[PDB]
Amino acid sequence: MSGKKVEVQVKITCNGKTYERTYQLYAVRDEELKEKLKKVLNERMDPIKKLGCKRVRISIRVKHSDAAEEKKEAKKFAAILNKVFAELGYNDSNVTWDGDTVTVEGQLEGVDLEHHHHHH
Repeated sequence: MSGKKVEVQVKITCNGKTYERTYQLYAVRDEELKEKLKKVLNERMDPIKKLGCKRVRISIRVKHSDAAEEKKEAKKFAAILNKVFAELGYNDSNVTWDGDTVTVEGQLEGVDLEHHHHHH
């Protein structure tokens, strides 16, 4: 993988405002971009939970570098995101791609939906 300087726009709706910001994320390695997503999300959502909401509507649009690369890199970046949201407490169904953007929702404050009671 090349040193991918991508523009990642984290657009999060909470309370009654939408907070979007274009971040410049540089990663030579795939694992590097994973932990950088955990950085940007966990840091930015820290005051958001304090602002207080029942649920947040997040929309992370990744910039497509080059037409040859971006077919492979967005498919790879789908897997990258699936790791990060799983590590932050967002469900698989909550993560859905539409309009070259990933729309991820999470139940704010009470950040859990899967209250499983399985016998054996």
